[PDB]
Amino acid sequence: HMQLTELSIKNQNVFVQHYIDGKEEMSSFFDYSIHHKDMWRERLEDLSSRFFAREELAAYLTSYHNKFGSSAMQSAIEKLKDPSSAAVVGGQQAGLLTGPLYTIHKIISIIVLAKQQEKELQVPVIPIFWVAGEDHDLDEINFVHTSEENGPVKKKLPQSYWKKSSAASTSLDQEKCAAWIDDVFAAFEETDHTNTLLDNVKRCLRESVTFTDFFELLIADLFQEEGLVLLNSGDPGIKKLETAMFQKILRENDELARAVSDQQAFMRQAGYKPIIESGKEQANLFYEYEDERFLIEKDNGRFVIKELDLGWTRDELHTHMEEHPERFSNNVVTRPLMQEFLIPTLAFIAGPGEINYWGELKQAFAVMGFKMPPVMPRLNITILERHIEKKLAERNISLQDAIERGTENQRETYFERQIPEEFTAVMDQAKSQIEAIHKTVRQEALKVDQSLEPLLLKNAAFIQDQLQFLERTVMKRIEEKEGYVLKDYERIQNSIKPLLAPQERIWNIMYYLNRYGPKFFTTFKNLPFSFQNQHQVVKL
Amino acid sequence: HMQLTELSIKNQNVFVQHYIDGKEEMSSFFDYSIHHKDMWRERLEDLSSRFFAREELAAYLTSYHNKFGSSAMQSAIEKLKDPSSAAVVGGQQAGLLTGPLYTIHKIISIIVLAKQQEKELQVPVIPIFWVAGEDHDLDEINFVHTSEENGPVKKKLPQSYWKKSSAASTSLDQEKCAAWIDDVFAAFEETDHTNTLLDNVKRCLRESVTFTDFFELLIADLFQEEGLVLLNSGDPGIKKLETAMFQKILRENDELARAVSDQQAFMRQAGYKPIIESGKEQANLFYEYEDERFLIEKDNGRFVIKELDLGWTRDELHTHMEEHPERFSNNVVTRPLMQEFLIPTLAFIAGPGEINYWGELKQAFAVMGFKMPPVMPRLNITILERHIEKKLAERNISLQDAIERGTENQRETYFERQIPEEFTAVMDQAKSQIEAIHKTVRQEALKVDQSLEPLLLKNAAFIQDQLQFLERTVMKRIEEKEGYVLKDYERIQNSIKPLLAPQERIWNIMYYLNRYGPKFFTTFKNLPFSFQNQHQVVKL
Ligand SMILES: Nc1ncnc2c1ncn2[C@@H]1O[C@H](COP(=O)(O)OP(=O)(O)O)[C@@H](O)[C@H]1O
Ligand SMILES: Nc1ncnc2c1ncn2[C@@H]1O[C@H](COP(=O)(O)OP(=O)(O)O)[C@@H](O)[C@H]1O
Repeated sequence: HMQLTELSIKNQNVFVQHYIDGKEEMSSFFDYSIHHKDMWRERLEDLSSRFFAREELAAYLTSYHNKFGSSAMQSAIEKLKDPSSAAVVGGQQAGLLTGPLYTIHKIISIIVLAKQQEKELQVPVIPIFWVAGEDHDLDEINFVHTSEENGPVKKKLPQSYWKKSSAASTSLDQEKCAAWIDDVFAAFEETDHTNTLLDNVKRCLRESVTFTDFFELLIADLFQEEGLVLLNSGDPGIKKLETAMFQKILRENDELARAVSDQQAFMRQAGYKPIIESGKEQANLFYEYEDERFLIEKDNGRFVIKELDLGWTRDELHTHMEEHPERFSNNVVTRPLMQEFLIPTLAFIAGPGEINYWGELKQAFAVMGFKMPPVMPRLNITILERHIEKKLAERNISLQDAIERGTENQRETYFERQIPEEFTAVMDQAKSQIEAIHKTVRQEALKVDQSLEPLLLKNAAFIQDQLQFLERTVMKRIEEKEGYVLKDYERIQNSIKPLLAPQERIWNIMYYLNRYGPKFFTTFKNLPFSFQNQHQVVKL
Repeated sequence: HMQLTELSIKNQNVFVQHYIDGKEEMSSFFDYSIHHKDMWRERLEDLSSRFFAREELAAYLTSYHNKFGSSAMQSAIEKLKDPSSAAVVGGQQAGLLTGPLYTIHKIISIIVLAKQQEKELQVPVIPIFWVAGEDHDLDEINFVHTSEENGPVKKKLPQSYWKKSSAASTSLDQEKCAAWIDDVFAAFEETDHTNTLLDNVKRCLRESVTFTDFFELLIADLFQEEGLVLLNSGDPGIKKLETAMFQKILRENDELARAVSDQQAFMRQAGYKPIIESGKEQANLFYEYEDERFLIEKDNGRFVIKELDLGWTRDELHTHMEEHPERFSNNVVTRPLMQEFLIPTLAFIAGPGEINYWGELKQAFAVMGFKMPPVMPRLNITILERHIEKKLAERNISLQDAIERGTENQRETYFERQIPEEFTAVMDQAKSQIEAIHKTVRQEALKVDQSLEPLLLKNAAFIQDQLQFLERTVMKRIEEKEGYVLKDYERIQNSIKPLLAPQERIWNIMYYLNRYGPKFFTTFKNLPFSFQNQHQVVKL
């Protein structure tokens, strides 16, 4: 049976660790403390004073979700009409094949938190996944890692984009994407699960047009049972509902840019590293023209797009937003403000990057007139396959050590212990003694002609090169002799900390579905995860 | 002034040395002793019982020599009609430009001996040079040595021969031979003598048709004053006079071949090395057909030419000799017998090869019914140029040592004395100590994997190669540093014992005429040489 364990592992980002630890200084960066049990009721009471267009949102969502044919999704959306309901929201880009595992872990986080709070608070709490379909960074979503001879390599979908178009409006080349899927799967070991899985994934592709369509369909197959609601930020249909918040962003635009710059300075001053790159020429909105996305920038009280020589006064842009809301979209700064406008948010589920940059946005929320919602760290998970757990034990490596720093230093220690002790010492001594002997010869030779010196020093270096080559040869032979053990260090790392990054950032769910099957995933989803800020280890 | 000195130098051929020393056993190999003063009168008395066709020979020679326009040659030939006269004879091949210096030394020997005996005996004694014009070995005569960067090199006349024709009947390509002469002279330093000499040599060429014509003309220019008589064995004109001796060779042919084979065995048995290659199938005559020369061989009492499918009975060949004597010619074995038939010979002047092979012919002479004439060693000469004598002194080499063995061993000793003593010892020690150190490393490496051994032994040998290359480099630098001295050892050898052979075998008179002029040659000819069997050194 599958087992859940925990480990206490520090985040390498000191801001995120301080947040997780509940430092007093975090009230300068966040509006709700996740460290007191009664915060959730307080959050609900704060939400009861806000106005949402719940019927309109629910009708849009209902209409959007008719493509999935899921009574569970529809029953979730129906709960949004109850004025006491709220949602747990988190989001990701629309990675091909669902992208990195942290996308799955995030969705699990949303669903688990929403269920736990529905039970504790006794109001409906809906799990919403925010598909970042407005985003035009297709290089972030157009590949998965595959495992090759030297380790993980990006396998990119072979399709180029002329237009800088959003994920939600970029079409997939059906034939190229099907071939790519075959190429990803061809790297796996074939199992009893392979054909059915590959058929299901290809079915989802042929029912898609865009990157977001395909992502949604896979996610619905995986989670519709749990009643997960999908909100695609790049769907033209949602834009009408966003009009007044685009207009609010416009009206408070100068105050917003000030709020970002001041918070970022404060963060830098407190000892931390802001990551949002958005100066005071930025309106923090994008405009779509001819299927492409352009930055809106500021020029002495006006709004401009420099690449298209377009501009607007504030009043002209306000009217333009009313008439054509579908042309507008948010950036990193404004997306969270739009989320909070649209959705009655009990909690936002955040990864470590998002925790850092949400701390940059505290004053931004205030400029828009509402609190930052509570920010709950998503679950951080490592899947420990049984053959990897066996190898950790065989190589005398502690699980926590592997998760924190991989296996490279351990491997290097093992290899060195295979070099006989007396080799190193005699090799060191030989280099030095041979050079001393050679020097005595050069001393005699030089009495013939001082102009020999360069040639004599070349000769000495050539001999030392031979000795180095000898040493390199003996090391290569040890590498060969010990190759089966040494490869096990590499296998452990490849699984747990590929490229010295966390498993959940590098790998993807398809490997695991292919190897372990649907019953694995069902069990995995339903494990008793908890939000105590501990690293979760799922032992297969 | 030019000075004559002597040195006592042993011949490397023990037979020739024993002859020169007057060993008792030499009466098995020769008919007259050159070691008793009264032999010359005895020889004259033996000749007074022989019949020669002196008027016929003198008329032929007179007619032949009209091309030279020399009253001195003609006055010499006139002496042959005196029934008391005799000749000193010696011979050589018709080398281009007069061939090796020993050709000049031989002619000097003939002229000096003839003059000395004319004075002592008070009968006319004529100097005759036997031009070996019948010989078809053009590769022996179609070049001279020239001095190039690595020492003496043969410079061959660029002309090929289809026909295996005699020197006396082979035409020179006028244009190719003039070019070749220019190329030989171009290697000399130009002097005040050059143009006149080159003009004289080219004049002789344009007055020649054949190899023998050119040789004779040069020799006449050099010696006609002394009344040297030229007998060209390959002139058709002389053949009629030879008829009866061709016929005698025929009649006694079986006895001749037996005489050669028995003497050769005896010589081998006495401890010496016969050099004539002529078995019992050999008639020891050649036949000329269509300008080419063919061996006459024997086949069960008949005479055959195998290559032309021609044969004769003895009686048929006898008649053929009478009708066509011009078609016949002698080989190494029969030439001396023909010489003795034709010319009343007081003495034969011989080089060291000829002394050896004349010893093979003692019984051959007897089969023909006459004694072998006295064999006088020709003068062996070294010309010592003043700059070479200076260099011998500077390099601490004794003249005799240089003449006996060149300068190579001395040069090698000088060079070694320039290698510091402590270099050799430290280089030797280093090779050994480095290999001992490297071995200790290989001993440690091999504990990893025994299959490394070849690679480890390769590594060790590569290092030892570096040390050898170091040593070779230091030696090359010493060679450069000492290059002016070392080159002087080489210069001395190049002059005195080029290619470790005697000067007189390798070099040629033109270099000396070009450098030193006609006055040099006049003086050289007239030096007081003596026949005491000592090496003659002519100091310029
Ligand atoms: N695509 C993948 N996603 C996640 N983990 C992987 C993937 N491929 C391999 N692994 C893990 O990494 C380990 C080492 O993989 P690898 O070196 O490719 O091959 P193997 O272990 O089969 O020789 C695997 O045993 C597995 O646990
Ligand atoms: N063609 C030659 N015949 C005879 N002796 C020669 C000839 N050429 C050179 N020599 C002799 O050999 C010596 C060495 O000659 P070589 O090395 O050619 O040139 P050099 O001495 O002029 O540098 C000369 O100095 C001379 O005494």
